[PDB]
Amino acid sequence: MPCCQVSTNINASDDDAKKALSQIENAISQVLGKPLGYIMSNLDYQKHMRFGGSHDGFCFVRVTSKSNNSSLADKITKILASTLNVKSERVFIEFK
Amino acid sequence: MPCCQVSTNINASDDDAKKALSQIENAISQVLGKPLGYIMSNLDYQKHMRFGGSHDGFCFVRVTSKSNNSSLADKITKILASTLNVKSERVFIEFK
Amino acid sequence: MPCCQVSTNINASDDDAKKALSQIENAISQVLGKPLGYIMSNLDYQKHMRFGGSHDGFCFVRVTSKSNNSSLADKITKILASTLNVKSERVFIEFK
Repeated sequence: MPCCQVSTNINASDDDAKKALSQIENAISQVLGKPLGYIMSNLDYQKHMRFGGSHDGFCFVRVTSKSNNSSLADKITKILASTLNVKSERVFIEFK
Repeated sequence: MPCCQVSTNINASDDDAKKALSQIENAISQVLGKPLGYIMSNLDYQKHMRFGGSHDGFCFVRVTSKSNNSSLADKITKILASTLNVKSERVFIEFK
Repeated sequence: MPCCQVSTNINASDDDAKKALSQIENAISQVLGKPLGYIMSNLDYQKHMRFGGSHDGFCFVRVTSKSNNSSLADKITKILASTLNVKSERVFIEFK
């Protein structure tokens, strides 16, 4: 049931994607206690996506299923900045 | 208004996609009584999508617009297993 | 926070996409008063997407964040018909 979708205009290689998603899955499992075997995740390369009118690198993260989402947001932002080289200020996490 | 989106990590050929979607549209029209001319459908190939940490074939179906969704879920699962060769246990249908 | 996603089966060139999205962003900023710097937009080419069972050109627009959405819908429809050569009757705008 828990989902995490990372939409990005960064053309992540197949391995960059696995790096980001495995780390986010681990983060969700750790902070929220959800088993890895129930988690669905994806990195959706959207070459046209824009934020603020700019095509500069940007990630939009949707996490579906809560005081600790502050912590989870922090881990996710650090993960994407590392794996995809996105600016933290251009990582936006939405919880649903 | 009624939508059905099949997200999958299975690289369905153009015709496999039409096979799956025409059959799902027929199923929605039959079980829910919605005219085919109002239905929107799609198969979104998401090469990075993961379930349980695995890239093994998997489909996530979202149907938007209800005792019979049990029946509709059953028809959709059988359809995808046939057309895309996905394991029934790796077909997940969500209604909204 | 405000998002606009245009999903379409029309294989828009990179520039057609920028033409459509910059104009929609301007429309959202003007009608709804949202600053361009807060708006996220995207055009998602979905080659399998169907409406009414047909693969004829079609756009599904989701705008997330209201008497004027009638006006905003009108501007968006005219924009896509111009930039992507879609029939107005095959442009569907959903607000959320």
